[PDB]
Amino acid sequence: KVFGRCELAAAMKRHGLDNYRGYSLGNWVCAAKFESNFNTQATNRNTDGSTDYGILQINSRWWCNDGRTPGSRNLCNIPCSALLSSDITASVNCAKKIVSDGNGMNAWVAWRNRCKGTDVQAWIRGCRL
Repeated sequence: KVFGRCELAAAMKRHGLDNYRGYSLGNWVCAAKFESNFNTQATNRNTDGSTDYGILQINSRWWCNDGRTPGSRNLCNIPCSALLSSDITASVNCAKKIVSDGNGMNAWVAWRNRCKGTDVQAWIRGCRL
């Protein structure tokens, strides 16, 4: 599913992401834009052989099992394909474990490079929330 900016904002909000760990809604929406262009089906393989899955591009090295990443830890306890669904619930639950982990949203490279320190509030402007 390719979400619309506001539709995703509203879903993430409903899923408890606004201000989750002190990160405002606009951060989460900004990160999804840059990570997957709002497409839940986005996948991208890495040089280490791991693969990033879904709207938030969650890595198979630590967070989910894809059966082909030797040494994967499966911290969110889910198959990576679950992260590609139109229903963003599993991506959000897994992201909440990730962001709690220590480096916060810095775990997301696009967030750090493209979102961090920008007027992220722009991402939820005009939305009915």
